[PDB]
Amino acid sequence: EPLESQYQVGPLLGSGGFGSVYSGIRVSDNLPVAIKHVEKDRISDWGELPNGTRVPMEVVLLKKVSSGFSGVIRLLDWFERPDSFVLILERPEPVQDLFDFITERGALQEELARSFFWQVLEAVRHCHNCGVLHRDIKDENILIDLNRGELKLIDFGSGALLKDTVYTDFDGTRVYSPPEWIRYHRYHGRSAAVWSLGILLYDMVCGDIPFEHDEEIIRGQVFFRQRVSSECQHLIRWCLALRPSDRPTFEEIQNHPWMQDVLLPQETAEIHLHS
Ligand SMILES: C[C@H]1CN(c2ccncc2NC(=O)c2ccc(F)c(-c3c(F)cccc3F)n2)C[C@@H](N)[C@@H]1O
Repeated sequence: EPLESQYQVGPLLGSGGFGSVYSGIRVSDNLPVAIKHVEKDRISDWGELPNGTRVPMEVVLLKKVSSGFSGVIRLLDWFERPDSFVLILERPEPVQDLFDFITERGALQEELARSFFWQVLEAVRHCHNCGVLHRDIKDENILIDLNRGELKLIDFGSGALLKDTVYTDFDGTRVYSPPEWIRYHRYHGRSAAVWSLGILLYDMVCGDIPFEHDEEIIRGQVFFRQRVSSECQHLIRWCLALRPSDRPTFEEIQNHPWMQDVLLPQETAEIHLHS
């Protein structure tokens, strides 16, 4: 029933502002897992389970979206400790985050970016449909199940319940944050998500993010350092509209002509990954 009984701990996979994440194995069936530790002091956002249990928001959010859809990393279990929480997540194998994948490969071919970006959109739509706002969409928070060509969202530790009124708090990644946050410390959920998705898509097809400093975010002028089709450039600049209400809805993104004829995930692994 206790934690270090149920799970054999492997090596540290990474650590940072989000806590420390370890490789692990469930002792019962040898299922691969990832084990995330977060100190209570560094959790600012605390939700409630139906049954009134105080927990990090992250646990609330992952329970809200943890089902059969494989586009979000599944929370398998969690534990409170006197000074920390521990989360057990599913772990694909082999696996690589999108940041490392892009660092290795450089700018992605458009066919590949289309497939990946499409899966990210399906995953984010599912979160929103379940009342969950991720608030830190970026290559480091997206993982690739290399054998299946399937992407998964991870790290809901900066997320929130989706609402229709203004957010005035933010602790996600600043270079993916929209100009209205930089200037006014205010944003609305969906349109801020769409801006981060513009940053991500640019990142995929150029191999780096378009803006580094506040003043570039605010100016919002996009320069393409690699050859990118006119239709892709158009979608990117739409997502990155300075006025939030000028940005496309998710439906508009998925109906964009650059988004048509997406590869299936398995086709994507065969053409682009196993190779
Ligand atoms: C090591 C990963 C940890 N990661 C996270 C940051 C904040 N919260 C959670 C995570 N990771 C996970 O929740 C998770 C769940 C299942 C996984 F399979 C992985 C994972 C892994 F187990 C190996 C390589 C990468 C992964 F994302 N991470 C950031 C990635 N930039 C890094 O890479």
